[PDB]
Amino acid sequence: NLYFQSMETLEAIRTRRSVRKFSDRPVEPEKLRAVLDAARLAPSWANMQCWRFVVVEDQATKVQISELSYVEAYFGPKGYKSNPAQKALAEAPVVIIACGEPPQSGELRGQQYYLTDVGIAAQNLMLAAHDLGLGSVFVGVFDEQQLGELLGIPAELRIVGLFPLGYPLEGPKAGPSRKPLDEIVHYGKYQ
Amino acid sequence: YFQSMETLEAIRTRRSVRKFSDRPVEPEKLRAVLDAARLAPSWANMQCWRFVVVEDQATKVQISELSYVEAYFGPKGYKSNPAQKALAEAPVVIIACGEPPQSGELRGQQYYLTDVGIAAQNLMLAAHDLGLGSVFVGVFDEQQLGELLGIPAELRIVGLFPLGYPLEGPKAGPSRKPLDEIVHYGKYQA
Ligand SMILES: Cc1cc2nc3c(=O)[nH]c(=O)nc-3n(C[C@H](O)[C@H](O)[C@H](O)COP(=O)(O)O)c2cc1C
Ligand SMILES: Cc1cc2nc3c(=O)[nH]c(=O)nc-3n(C[C@H](O)[C@H](O)[C@H](O)COP(=O)(O)O)c2cc1C
Repeated sequence: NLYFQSMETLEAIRTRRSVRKFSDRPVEPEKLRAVLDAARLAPSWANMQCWRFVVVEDQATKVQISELSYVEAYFGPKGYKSNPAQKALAEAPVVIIACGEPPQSGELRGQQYYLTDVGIAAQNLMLAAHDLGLGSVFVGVFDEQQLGELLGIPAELRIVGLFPLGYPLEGPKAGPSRKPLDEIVHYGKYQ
Repeated sequence: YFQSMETLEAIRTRRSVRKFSDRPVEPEKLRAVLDAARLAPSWANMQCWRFVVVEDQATKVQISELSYVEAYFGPKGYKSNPAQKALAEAPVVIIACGEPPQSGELRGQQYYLTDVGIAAQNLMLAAHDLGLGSVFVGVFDEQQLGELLGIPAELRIVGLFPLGYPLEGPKAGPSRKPLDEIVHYGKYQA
């Protein structure tokens, strides 16, 4: 169809969900290019565009990636005792590996803005995917050392997120909650 | 009231806006911009971001004055801060903060920065969609800004966002690298 699932911007922002169950239906090359181009058009620190995307479609490689995305029992990061998106990395027809080059973005106040820049691009990627009737999910749980070795990624590049990309197998699950605007927004100075 | 846009078109045409009129921002539009940010995905849905909304003129002027680039050892890519005046000019400044321990801290990476980036992009896309302009400002004296606004030191300030109606018609943005420069297909050989 290419255009049937098109949405108004605010509607796409509202209805976008993390998708973790994918059909094996292939992703049209046109849609993949559009999703990646959306990432390309993100703003970045001084327009340095420090993001780099490795796009994997090979089945054997995707299984190997999925096997590097388990949580180490009891040594998991905050909030993931397991990785609900682990199977998605094998099952989705495409996996986009989003990387950043740290010295190619702001490094001040002990903050490394390549992480911010990749976040911005990732959100363009995920909104564009959703706009085109695809699903995706940001995967932050992965063994970076082993994944870098598997993929042969240049040493200077830091891996930030993995993105399964494909057609959702099922309809929109009523996702997790959000905090009320009153909890996350404060008006004026604070005393 | 806004000229609605298809998602991909908003993504493509959103620009950093640094020149603003004094036209008031409808409270409904401000709410919608903040709601867009609220709806962003985050590490384990932790929603570590916090936003401070400043409208007071004197306070915005003071924020602007803390957003200079230092003479030497200034941040990479900014020999000056083209958005500095926008902070005083815009009707609204949104200060985006995050809590480092409320997001991923692993591999020496602090995902609060990623989470705030994701939310900021929702904010900027929604603003543009609604006929407003914004720009992500990363240059600021954090200690002084936190003191000015009463942000507890345990919250880190990540970005400042002037928000208002663009003074001028849409401008051409700077370049982007061609897609082949930022995308590689398949694993690497050797
Ligand atoms: C993390 C981050 C920090 C930024 N900091 C500043 C800043 O301090 N001053 C400024 O004028 N622009 C800033 N920008 C805006 C970029 O310069 C702008 O996004 C880039 O040149 C691309 O232009 P566009 O947004 O019009 O596409 C920042 C953007 C990002 C993503
Ligand atoms: C930086 C980041 C890392 C994430 N990592 C994972 C992950 O490793 N595994 C997973 O299943 N989901 C992951 N997610 C998805 C979040 O769990 C999800 O965005 C959140 O629960 C909100 O749900 P929604 O995206 O459907 O609105 C991640 C999201 C972000 C922003």
